[PDB]
Amino acid sequence: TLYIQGQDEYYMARALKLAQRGRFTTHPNPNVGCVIVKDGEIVGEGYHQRAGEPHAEVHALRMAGEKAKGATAYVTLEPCSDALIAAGVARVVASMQDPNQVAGRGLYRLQQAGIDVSHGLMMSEAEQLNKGFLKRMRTGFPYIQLKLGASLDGRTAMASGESQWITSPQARRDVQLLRAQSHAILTSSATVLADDPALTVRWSELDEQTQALYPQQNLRQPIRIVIDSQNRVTPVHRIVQQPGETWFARTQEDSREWPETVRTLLIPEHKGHLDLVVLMMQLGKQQINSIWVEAGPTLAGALLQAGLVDELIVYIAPKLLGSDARGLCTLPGLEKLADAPQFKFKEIRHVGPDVCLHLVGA
Amino acid sequence: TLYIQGQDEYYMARALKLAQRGRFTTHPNPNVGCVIVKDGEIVGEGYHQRAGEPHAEVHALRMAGEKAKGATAYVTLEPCPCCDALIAAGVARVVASMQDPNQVAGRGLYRLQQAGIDVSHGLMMSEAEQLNKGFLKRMRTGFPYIQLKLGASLDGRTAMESQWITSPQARRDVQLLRAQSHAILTSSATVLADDPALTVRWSELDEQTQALYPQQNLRQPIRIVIDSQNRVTPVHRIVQQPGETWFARTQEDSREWPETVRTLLIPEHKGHLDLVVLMMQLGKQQINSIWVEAGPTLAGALLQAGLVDELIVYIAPKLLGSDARGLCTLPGPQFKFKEIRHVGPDVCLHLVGA
Ligand SMILES: O=P(O)(O)OC[C@H]1O[C@@H](O)[C@H](O)[C@@H]1O
Repeated sequence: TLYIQGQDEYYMARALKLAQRGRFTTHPNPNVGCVIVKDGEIVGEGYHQRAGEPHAEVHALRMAGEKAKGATAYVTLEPCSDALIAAGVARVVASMQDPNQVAGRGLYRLQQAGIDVSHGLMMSEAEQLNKGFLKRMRTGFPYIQLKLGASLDGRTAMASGESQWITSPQARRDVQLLRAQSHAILTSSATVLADDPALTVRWSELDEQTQALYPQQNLRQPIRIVIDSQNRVTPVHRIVQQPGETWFARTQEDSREWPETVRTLLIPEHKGHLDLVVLMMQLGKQQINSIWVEAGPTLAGALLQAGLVDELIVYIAPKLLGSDARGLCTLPGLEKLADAPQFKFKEIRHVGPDVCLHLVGA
Repeated sequence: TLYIQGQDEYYMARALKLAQRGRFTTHPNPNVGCVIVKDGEIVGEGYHQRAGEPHAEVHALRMAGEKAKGATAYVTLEPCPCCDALIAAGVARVVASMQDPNQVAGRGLYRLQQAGIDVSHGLMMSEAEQLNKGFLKRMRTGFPYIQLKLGASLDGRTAMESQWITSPQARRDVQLLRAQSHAILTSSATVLADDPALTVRWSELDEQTQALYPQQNLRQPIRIVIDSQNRVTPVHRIVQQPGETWFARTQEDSREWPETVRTLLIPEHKGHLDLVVLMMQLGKQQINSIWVEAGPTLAGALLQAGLVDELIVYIAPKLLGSDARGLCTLPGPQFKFKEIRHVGPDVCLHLVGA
């Protein structure tokens, strides 16, 4: 009665924890956790590491071997569309049913062979495990995190230079970790021209996330997405010569030679500007789960007005900035924002000498 | 010692908790708490309520009467005439959290030691220190402790005027912070534009309501308004509230004002009213702590003058473009974070000088 329903919450939670372990390497695939239990003991465990790699269930099955037969297989996301049939499990508990609403019902496919199925357990948590992916699936759009670095009174970088203010070493290290689980990193050409950044993940800037999993060589570099209407960023720029891909969102094709890692996407304009909504969506088709935006004032405002921001992370430095510095703060152009997907605070924490304010449209 | 030390820490903590109790009514006097222990048991407690009323030690001593003979007194501040009370009561051992801020007057402990009383100081001073930031700073430097408050949207645009765009619970919070500050400083422009009352409304408190501060004990913080030119009128709401209002003037106003209005004459400095001298003058006037409700211009002035001890920043989850822009001026003092906390849908970030 209560014994089975209370013991489920132990093992499901264990499956969620394992799923979390692939969050850095898993794109465009979702995070899935699997735990197989036989009268009181975990006979098999597994989670999804990479896109080419085996699924979580496959891993746990290989581990469990013949011990899989008896009882319960705790999963995070409905399987299939196989193994658990031949494996011989009775009972599989899936945390959530699967987004894609058409062909997304092969949960019953297991009960077809008399398995005691069941879903919905700790779904709240399993949803939060795959925000990006689940949003790309349900809606057309990737999940967007806008990062801002401002001073006490809004304002950034002391000058207009569309460069991003990187508030502290601690703030940089914090962002690295947030970058590392993001599918892609987005920026504007104006930032690349002003900062010449690498926008990669340096492994050495991660903590005990370093061990828990994500060993050195497994390091996955998020896709680098750059907006420039005009093709102002030059192939000599640091960003394109980093390991991994870097995709330019161009108003028209470039004429030059770019390293093999570079790709281009063609995006129509909208009122003299490259259309961000079409872009976002085109990145959708491209299987992009989640974007981390390192933006100047202009880009950040455009995203907010275009209603494309899911959550914004604000790093505040303990400075008040001089006469009239830039920053999204107190600057004309942004008219109908008070009247557009407004946000609410989720978390606030110290980051070295800075504070980080998490908000989300909710 | 180990038990005695832990035992001391308990009683001092209590004396600190008691001192806090009069933090709303105590100005310009410090908050002070006293616990008197007679082999194991608290035989007298007291704290300071009001400038006119008795000291914490006296209150406690009257509750202890005869029981004070034997042993220990835990005081929040070096005591004191108020030093003859303890000797007369016949206590062995007193423990003060910190010595007198004034380093001319520090020998209050020597006085008791002479009567053969076992003295000691230092215990939980960090906390005593925090209990009286302003009074302590006024004794130390010539100056009051300035708390600058700012209210803004995410994009720093000015979003805090009681139909505030910020929030209810934020107003409730601000009211609490006003209620325990000695004075509220503002500028004419704020007074002219908003016509505020700059008072504490007892109805906007909470369990502080009980904590102490009954309705009639309500002490209205001193209202201080800057106007070089004498723009504010006797008919503005600010001057008709219960309590005093003080105009920082550059030259004497000629009008008839209520008995509760004073004016302080302040010299100029490069064609503006010299803020530093104002602060000094208020210091001499015994103002412990100024809670600033100003607009951008004044906020920038105080900052550039190096006069801001801490700042309390309220942010609302709004973003703006509603020609209500601004927050700070700064025709060019830098901070470090202390506490950050939620206040309903808003956050409030406390920062201090360094
Ligand atoms: O009228 P009360 O509620 O005292 O205060 C009005 C407020 O509105 C503004 O003018 C000031 O910043 C002040 O804090």
